[PDB]
Amino acid sequence: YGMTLSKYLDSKNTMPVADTDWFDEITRTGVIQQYNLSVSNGSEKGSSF
Amino acid sequence: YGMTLSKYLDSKNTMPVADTDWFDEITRTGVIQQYNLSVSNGSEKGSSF
Repeated sequence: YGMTLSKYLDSKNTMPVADTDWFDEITRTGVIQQYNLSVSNGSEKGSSF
Repeated sequence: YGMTLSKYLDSKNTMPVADTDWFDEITRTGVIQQYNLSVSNGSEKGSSF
């Protein structure tokens, strides 16, 4: 019918009761960056990159 | 006038008497080697080495 929860998980009240969503807590919006420069040259006698 | 040397430096004869030339003993004829190849190219548009 009904359900009550204590406010602290220990007698000495060092640890409050939560409704923590742990996966939300350990995840985040990631950020990716990427840059690349490339340059090349072609002679009859050689080539370089 | 004259001078005699024992044959071992210790009573128990574990260490013979020598006339060691120590600098000759720790030195040697050294050997040096050296090789180098290099290559280069020149275009109106670039250059490489």
